[PDB]
Amino acid sequence: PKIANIVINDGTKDITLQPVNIDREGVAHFREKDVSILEAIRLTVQLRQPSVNGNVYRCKAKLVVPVVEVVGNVRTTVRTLTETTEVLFTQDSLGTERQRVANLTKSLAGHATLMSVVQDASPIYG
Amino acid sequence: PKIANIVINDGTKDITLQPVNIDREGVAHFREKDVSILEAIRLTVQLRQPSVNGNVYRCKAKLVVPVVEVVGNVRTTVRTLTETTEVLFTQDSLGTERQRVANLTKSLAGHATLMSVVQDASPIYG
Amino acid sequence: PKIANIVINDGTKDITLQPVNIDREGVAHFREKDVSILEAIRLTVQLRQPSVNGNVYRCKAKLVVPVVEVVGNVRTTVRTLTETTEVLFTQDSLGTERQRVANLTKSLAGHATLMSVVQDASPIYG
Amino acid sequence: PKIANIVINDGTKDITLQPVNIDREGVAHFREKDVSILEAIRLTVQLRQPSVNGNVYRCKAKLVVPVVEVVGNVRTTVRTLTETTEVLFTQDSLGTERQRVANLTKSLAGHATLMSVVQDASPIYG
Amino acid sequence: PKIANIVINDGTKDITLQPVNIDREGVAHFREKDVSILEAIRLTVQLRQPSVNGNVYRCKAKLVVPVVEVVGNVRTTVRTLTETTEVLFTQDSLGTERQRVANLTKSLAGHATLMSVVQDASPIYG
Amino acid sequence: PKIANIVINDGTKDITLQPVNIDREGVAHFREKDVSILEAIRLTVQLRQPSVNGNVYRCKAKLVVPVVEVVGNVRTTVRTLTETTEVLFTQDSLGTERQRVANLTKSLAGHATLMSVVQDASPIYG
Repeated sequence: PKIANIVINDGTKDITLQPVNIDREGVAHFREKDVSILEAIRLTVQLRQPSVNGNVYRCKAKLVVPVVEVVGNVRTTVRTLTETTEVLFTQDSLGTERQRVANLTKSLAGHATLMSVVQDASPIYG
Repeated sequence: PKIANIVINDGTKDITLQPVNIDREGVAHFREKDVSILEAIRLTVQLRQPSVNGNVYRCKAKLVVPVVEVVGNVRTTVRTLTETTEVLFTQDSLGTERQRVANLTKSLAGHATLMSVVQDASPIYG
Repeated sequence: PKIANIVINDGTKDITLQPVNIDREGVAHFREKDVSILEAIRLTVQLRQPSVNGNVYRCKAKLVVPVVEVVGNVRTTVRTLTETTEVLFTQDSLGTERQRVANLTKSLAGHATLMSVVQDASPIYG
Repeated sequence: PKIANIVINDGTKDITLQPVNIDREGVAHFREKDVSILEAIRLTVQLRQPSVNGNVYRCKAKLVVPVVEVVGNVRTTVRTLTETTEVLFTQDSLGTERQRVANLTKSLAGHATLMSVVQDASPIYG
Repeated sequence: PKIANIVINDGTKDITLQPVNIDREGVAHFREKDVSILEAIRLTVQLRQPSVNGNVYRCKAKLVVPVVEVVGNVRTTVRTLTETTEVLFTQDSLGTERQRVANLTKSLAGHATLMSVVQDASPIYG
Repeated sequence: PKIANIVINDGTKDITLQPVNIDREGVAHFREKDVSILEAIRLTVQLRQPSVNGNVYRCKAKLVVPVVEVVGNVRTTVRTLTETTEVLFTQDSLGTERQRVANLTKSLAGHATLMSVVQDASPIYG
C-alpha cells in the first residue's frame, strides 16, 4: 500500500512509526516519533517478489526495540529485543488463501498462550 | 503455560488447534481439529533457553496453512503458506519490557497496513 | 498524477487495475483486481526523466494480457498479448504541444483502421 | 500431583514459585514470581522412576536462592545458596511407609538443631 | 513530514512549489506552479539515513532557478543559479541540538552580510 | 562586504561569531565569542571565483556546532552538527537574479517543513 505512518500499541500506549527510508532492495524503514534516535523503535518491511526461475514470495517484517541507559554519562544501548515475521506464499496462490494466512498470523500473535511464552520466558512443555 | 487447545480466528471462522506432540527439543506441535490430516493447519511453538555461554532467549512460532486439491483423483498439496514469528530477548530482561514487546507484536500483526501488505502482495513503497 | 485504480474497458467489461508496486526505477505496477496473480492483467507506467547531459523524457506504458487455460488440473498461461506505448518529448516542449500529442495518441488508438489491423491481423496494403 | 504455584515461606515473607517448565527429563521447573529472571529463586522437582531392571525411585528437589547485588550499574549475582532433597524408595514400598518417611523429612527440616547447623554454620560436636 | 506545497518568497512575490513525486532514493521533487517545465523553479529535499556501518544523517535540499530565452518557438536555458544546503547530524544527537542548528541555519541564511556575498558577488574582506 | 562580527540566533540566544582568520584560500573563519576554542561554534565563508576557462562562482558557508560534555575532568566534544550552504552562479548572471536566489534561500531555510525535517529527523513522505 501507500507508505504511511504505522500506529501500533505496546500494551500501554500508542506508538507512531514514521516512514524513514526505502532501500534499493525495496525495504521500507520506519522509526518511532517524538523519541531519541538511539532509543526509538524501528520497523522494516519488505516483500521479495519471486525469482525468474522461482515462484516463492517472501514478506519479511523485522521490529527492533532498543533499551538505552546512561553508562558513564554516555547514553548507550544495553540490550535490544527483536521480532521477525516471515510470511511465505507461492505465485499461484489464491487471494482467499493468503487472506486466511494473514488472519491466522493475527490470531496467533494475539493468542494468550503464545504471548505468555515470551512474557514469561517459558517454552510450551509436557 | 500448560499445553492446551489454541483457538484462533481465520477472518471467517474459529479454528481449534489440538496438541499433538512435544519434541525432545521442546517444540509443541499442534494440528487442526475436525479436518483431514493433509489439509489441517498446523502450528509449532518453542522457546530456546539461553546457552551456558549465552544469554539470549528465542521464542519461535511457525504456522503452516496447506492447500490440498484433487490431482488425478489423488488429494495432493499444491501450495502451502507459512508464517514464522521469532521473539528474541535477553536473560537480564525485565518483565515489563518483554510484556511491551508482546503487546507491540500483537498490535503490529493486527495493523491494517501490515495486513494489507500480505493480502494485496504489495510492499510498502515511496 | 496521484496513484490510484486505473479502470479501463475491453469493449465488453471494465477491468479495474489496482496499484500494486512503485518500482525502484519509478515504474508504477498495477495488477488486475479480483483475479489470480498468474492470470491477472498487469500494467506498468513510468516517466524516465532526462539525463544531466540530455533533455529527453520517455513515458513508457506496457499492458500485458495473459491467456490462462487449465492444462489437466494446473492453470497455465497458454500465451500472452502485449501492448507498449512510448511517448518522447523534450524539456523545452510546451504543455499545449504535449497535450496535442496526447489527444492525437488517443484518437489514433481509437481509430477504426488501426483497431482493424490488430483485430484482423492484416496490415495496411492496397 | 497437579502442577500449580508452590508458595513457601522464608521466615519473614512468603515467596510464590510459579510453574515455568516441565523438562524433557520430567523436571518441574518453578521460578520466583514478580522478580527478574536473574535474581529469582528457582525450584526443580522430579521423580525418576525405576529402570526396567531396577525397582528404585528417586525424588529430587533442588532449591536455588541467588544473592544479587548491584555492581556499578549492572545487577550481578554475587553468590548462591543451594538445597537438594533426595528421597529414595523401592517399588514394593507401602504408601504408609512412604508417608512416614515424608513426615520424618518434614520434622527433620524443621528441627531446631539442624536449622542451627545451617544458620550458625557450626556442625554438631561435643 | 507529509508531502505538500512549499511556498517561499523571492523578495518580490510568493512562489508556490507543488510536489511532483518521491524517487527511489527518497528525494522529494517540487516544481514551480503555473510555469513552463523549462523555466520552472525546482526544489529537491531528502534525508539520507545512516548506513549499517555509519551513524551520520544527511539532510540535502537543492534549489534550482533557471533563466530561459525564448525566440519564436526556440526555448533555451541560458543559465541557472543553484543553491544546495546539507545538514549533517549524528544518530545520538538531541532534538534540542538539531533544533538549535535549524535556527542557526535560518539566521545565517537571513544575515545581511551572507546575503550580500551572493547579491554583490564579492567575498568577505575589509 | 566588510569583515565584522556575524551575530546569528539559535531560537533562544544570539551567538556572536567573531572574525578570526582569512584563509589563504580566501576563507573567512569566524569563532564563537566568549567560549573555549574547543567548544566554540565556528563559521567559514568563501567565494571561489571562476577559473580562466570557466565562468562559475561557488559561495560556500560551513557552520559547525560542537557538543562538548565533561568526561571525567576532561572537557570533550561528544559529537558535532554541521551545515553547509553552497550557492553557484555564472558570471553573466544579473544582480537581480542573484538577489532573487538569496531571498529564496532565506525563505527556504526559514520554512516550517524543512526546519521540521531537521528537528524531527523525519524526511518528507506521504
